[PDB]
Amino acid sequence: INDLKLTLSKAGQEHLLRFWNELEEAQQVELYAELQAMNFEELNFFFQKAIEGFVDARMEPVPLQAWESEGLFQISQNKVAVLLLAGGQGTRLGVAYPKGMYDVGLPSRKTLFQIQAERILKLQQVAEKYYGNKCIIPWYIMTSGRTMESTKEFFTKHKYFGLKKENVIFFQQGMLPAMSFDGKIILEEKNKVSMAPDGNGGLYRTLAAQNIVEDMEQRGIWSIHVYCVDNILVKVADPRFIGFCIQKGADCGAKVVEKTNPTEPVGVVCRVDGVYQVVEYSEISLATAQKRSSDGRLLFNAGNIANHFFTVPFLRDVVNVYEPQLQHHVAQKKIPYVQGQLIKPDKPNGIKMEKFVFDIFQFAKKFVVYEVLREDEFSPLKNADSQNGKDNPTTARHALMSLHHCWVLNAGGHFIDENGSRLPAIPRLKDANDVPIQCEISPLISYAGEGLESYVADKEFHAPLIIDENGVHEL
Amino acid sequence: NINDLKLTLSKAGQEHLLRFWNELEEAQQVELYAELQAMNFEELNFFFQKAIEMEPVPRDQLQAWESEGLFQISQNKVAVLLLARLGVAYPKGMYDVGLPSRKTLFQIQAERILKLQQVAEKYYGNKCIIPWYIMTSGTMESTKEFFTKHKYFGLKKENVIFFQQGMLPAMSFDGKIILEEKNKVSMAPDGNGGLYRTLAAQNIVEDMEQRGIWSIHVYCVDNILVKVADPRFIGFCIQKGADCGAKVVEKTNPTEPVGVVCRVGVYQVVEYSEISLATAQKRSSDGRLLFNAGNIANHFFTVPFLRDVVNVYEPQLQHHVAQKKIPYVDTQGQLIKPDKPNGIKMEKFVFDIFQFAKKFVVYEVLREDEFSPLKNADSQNGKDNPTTARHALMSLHHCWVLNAGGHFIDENGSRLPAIPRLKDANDVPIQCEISPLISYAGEGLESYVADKEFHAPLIIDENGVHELV
Ligand SMILES: CC(=O)N[C@H]1[C@@H](OP(=O)(O)OP(=O)(O)OC[C@H]2O[C@@H](n3ccc(=O)[nH]c3=O)[C@H](O)[C@@H]2O)O[C@H](CO)[C@H](O)[C@H]1O
Ligand SMILES: CC(=O)N[C@H]1[C@@H](OP(=O)(O)OP(=O)(O)OC[C@H]2O[C@@H](n3ccc(=O)[nH]c3=O)[C@H](O)[C@@H]2O)O[C@H](CO)[C@H](O)[C@H]1O
Repeated sequence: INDLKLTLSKAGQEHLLRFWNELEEAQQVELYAELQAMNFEELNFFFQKAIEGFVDARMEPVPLQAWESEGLFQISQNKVAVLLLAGGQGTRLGVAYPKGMYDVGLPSRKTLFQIQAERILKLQQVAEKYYGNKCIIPWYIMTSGRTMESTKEFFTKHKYFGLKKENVIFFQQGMLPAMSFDGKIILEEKNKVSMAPDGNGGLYRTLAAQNIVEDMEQRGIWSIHVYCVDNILVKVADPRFIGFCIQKGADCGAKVVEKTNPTEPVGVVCRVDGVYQVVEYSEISLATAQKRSSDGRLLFNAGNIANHFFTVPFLRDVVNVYEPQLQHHVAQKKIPYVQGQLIKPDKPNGIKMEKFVFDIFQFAKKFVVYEVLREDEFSPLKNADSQNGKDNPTTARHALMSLHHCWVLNAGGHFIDENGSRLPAIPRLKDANDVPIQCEISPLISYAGEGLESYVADKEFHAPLIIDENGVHEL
Repeated sequence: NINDLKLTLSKAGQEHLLRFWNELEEAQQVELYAELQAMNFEELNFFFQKAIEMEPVPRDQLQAWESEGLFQISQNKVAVLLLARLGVAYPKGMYDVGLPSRKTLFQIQAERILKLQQVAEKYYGNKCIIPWYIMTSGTMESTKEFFTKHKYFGLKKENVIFFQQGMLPAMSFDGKIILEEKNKVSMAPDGNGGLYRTLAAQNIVEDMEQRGIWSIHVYCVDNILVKVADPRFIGFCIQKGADCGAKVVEKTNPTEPVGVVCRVGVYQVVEYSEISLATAQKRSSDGRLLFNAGNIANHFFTVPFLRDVVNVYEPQLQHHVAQKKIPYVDTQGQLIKPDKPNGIKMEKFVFDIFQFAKKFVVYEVLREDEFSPLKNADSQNGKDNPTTARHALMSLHHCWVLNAGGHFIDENGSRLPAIPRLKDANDVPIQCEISPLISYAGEGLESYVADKEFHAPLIIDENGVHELV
């Protein structure tokens, strides 16, 4: 401990040992492990530059077959990977397990992870169909908190959903200590430093420290599709988006949906002082949020759907060179703490340092924006049911089923009531007993509405209707 | 009831099984009746009619393999499956070879399992479990009794899974089922290859899947040196991506009774009793035996492979036959111990599944560290007996002490050679025994022995180091 004491004294963090004599050896060793693992010199520096750092006026608006084929070709060449921002405990949904494990009550009861996995396997199959060889889209999954072990167990239980273990790469995001307004690391307990994830922009520090870009390079990957786990409609490894970005020579790309409600909680892609960035929804004034352009659309209408494209060379530069130049954002927090007694604070007593995944768009030499349709591509799981009526399991399950219902109609199929009366595209729900059409199509059958003609063309179905690898089921 | 059974028996040419029915007490009749009704005589005849009717294996990372095996164990992804002449009627697991500790083979195995759980916890930081599947035969109740009395040697009841393999009737050379007693069919276990059928029948692979098991280490009960759930073997098999693996030692004596791993363009073991002397003696240009990969009855199976075995491969396994001297009751009602073999037992062999492996690997180990089987009673042929078994274990642990920096001394305090000369017929080899709870394979001995010296017998256990006096 005299080497540790010295390290702590040099950094001005020697209060971290103040309960040492009150701990049993079991507990002392876990503190020791925690402290020995930290870079106190670096942390003081991060704090100092974060505090030094501690918008609307400078914001300005953002003014196909070949794409899909290009994307499928890149997939077929083993040149595409995906990187999943898997998040931490699903505390915003009222659960401790990560969001990828959430079951929104689809007819199949499939989790978000399973749907995403089946989308990946599907594209591998489609590419093999068009270009003739077996191909691989590796799946890099960044977990946070300490959800990694349970995520691995979940995947193993499900046999990686038909993917191969060797092509799913789990890695866990680092944590930073909470700091007081004086820059002192806060003990949560006598034997425990208070620690927290450093935001999804902690991705970059984590890729660097764990040599993840080097694995992509070894595999020969060129394009990375970064996406958020919470969106049930997400077009994982979307070949149209990948082809778009490849043909534009993008180093970085972002998908957006049209924001139509001023107070929708989406970051807006815009230019600030000439450069591309996402301005977070909690940063803009209501005046900026509500500004309309002459067509009547919102001026800032490019809503960030957390779906990005990076080339591997750009990611390498971000990880090795750029992100280290960015200072952390300060967020004040109520941090539970221990002289002698365990206290829960009624007001913020400390700072969490964080970065966001979109903070490095500013470094892109060729940034591009790809607009998509909300109903086909963006239905996020953000909230518990009944919290605010939006972005919850009910809206998520209904968005997917609505989408699949539309696929069936567009492929020439029809839904009928119990008398064989064909239902409208938009049915009237008038009695307490009426429910929307329940339709669920596995990604193994259809990625984006293609390939349904043998299943549904010129046929009538009574919902609920499930289409999957075992056929067509009317429940 | 009886006139119907008789017709069933008559159709199968087995009606002699009722020979003594007119002399049996009522309760005796009920028991024989229940035995016979459960048998499928058509199938048995079919088994009997079929049953009665090579290329060499082309020949450091040890720590990396061990670490991977420990990681599998730490994730609860490893289980072991125990396959369970000495002149005793009780199962071999209960045999006491006369170690200083007097521990039975079962106890030594149990403590190896407990040890690895602890070692994997030390390595990776979480508590973990290695389920122990124990395949018995119709040994089952005695084995369970024994374990319960010893409180599972410190393991949890719920992680020791006893299951009973099938039995087959002994049959004459003419395919007639043999009566052991006037009201009892002579039954024997169907070979250690009976594992696969039993797995399918009792949904054991479902159980492995439910538990989250990925790798099974299958091993023979009789080897006092057996590295139960050996993390090196498991790790090797994991890194090679094998579905199936077999541990071997180098066979150097042509007539050693070990099966030999070979290719027959697929992997097999050819049992020692099926090889010609010519094949057994053949030597390659380096002077080693051409067929030198001796099967030590230690196998690796992935659970997906066992799933494929249960789903697809298990039905194609063949019965081996062996001529046996089967105790019987003659046509005069006399109990006879036959002067000449009088029938056959049909048996499957556990290694016959290797022909279905797509990624089969062989892992060579050192005999002195890993293989000292208990096959024979002490006087019978000078080999593979309680004496050799006990001395092999004590020699190993002696080597562990020296390798860890300790020394043995004589009664005057003088250092003994690694290989001392025996002085007279009353002299003894160094006696040393180290509990598996202290050391699984020679690790963790520094604090006990490094730069210390010991007068044998030396025991090291959870109560420390003991010079016996
Ligand atoms: C910083 C960020 O990403 N902002 C994006 C976000 O905002 P939004 O503020 O809604 O993001 P969340 O609140 O969904 O995510 C922030 C981070 O919080 C963590 N977390 C969140 C919920 C939870 O139950 N557990 C948990 O650990 C995750 O690490 C996650 O990556 O998604 C939207 C699209 O839907 C926006 O348009 C984006 O600008
Ligand atoms: C078929 C077999 O494995 N042969 C092996 C065997 O022969 P070996 O002829 O000496 O012995 P066995 O076939 O009896 O097999 C030994 C193991 O199988 C178990 N058992 C046996 C019969 C049964 O119906 N059920 C059952 O579980 C025994 O309890 C024991 O644990 O061990 C040697 C190594 O020492 C050989 O190199 C092997 O080729």
